[PDB]
Amino acid sequence: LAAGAVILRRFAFNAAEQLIRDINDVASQSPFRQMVTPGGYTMSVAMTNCGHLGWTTHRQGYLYSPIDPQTNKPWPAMPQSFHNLCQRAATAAGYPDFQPDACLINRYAPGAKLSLHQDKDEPDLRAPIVSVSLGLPAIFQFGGLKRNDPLKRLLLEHGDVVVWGGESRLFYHGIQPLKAGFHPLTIDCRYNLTFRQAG
Ligand SMILES: O=C(O)CCC(=O)C(=O)O
Ligand SMILES: [Fe+2]
Repeated sequence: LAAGAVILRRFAFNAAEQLIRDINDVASQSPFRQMVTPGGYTMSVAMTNCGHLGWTTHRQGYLYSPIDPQTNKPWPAMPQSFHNLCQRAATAAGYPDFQPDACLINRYAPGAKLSLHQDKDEPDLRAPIVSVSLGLPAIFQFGGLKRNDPLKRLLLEHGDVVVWGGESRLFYHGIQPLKAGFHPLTIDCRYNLTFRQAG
């Protein structure tokens, strides 16, 4: 059970093929790279962005930047398929006003994980985050306000869209090591799109 979170399973099933074609298109301008945390450690999850702003690691910490620090060019524009799905998802969740300007694209190879963290780099915490899962299934784990808070698990499969609004927006969360397997559309990985209001 989650407060403020609206889970729309298999919502992105029909849009899925075009989203993957558009992830590949975004990836040809801003390649997938495994970002280095401020402490000097490379993340197992490969990331890239699209939209006006993009989430990235820096020496001083985490920030949103209109420039890709690797290519030194701006991030690719948010694809229309991305805009359309997020809009329909947010409207179905009770957020018709949500206008994202950043989309963090995560690629999970077999065994890739994402340790517990909070999404607190956005200016307005009242605004939700629309998450779209594609490819192989992954176990999403969420806690509470603190670190040693009781963890709950959720499987996020292909096409699943979760809108993290209300209280769930500030919860500690992460992804457990991706189980090896096969998916017809992504072959051996999982993709996750997190639409954010970063400006
Ligand atoms: O992959 C997921 O479903 C979660 C991604 C996430 O929380 C993030 O990148 O900040
Ligand atoms: Fe996150």
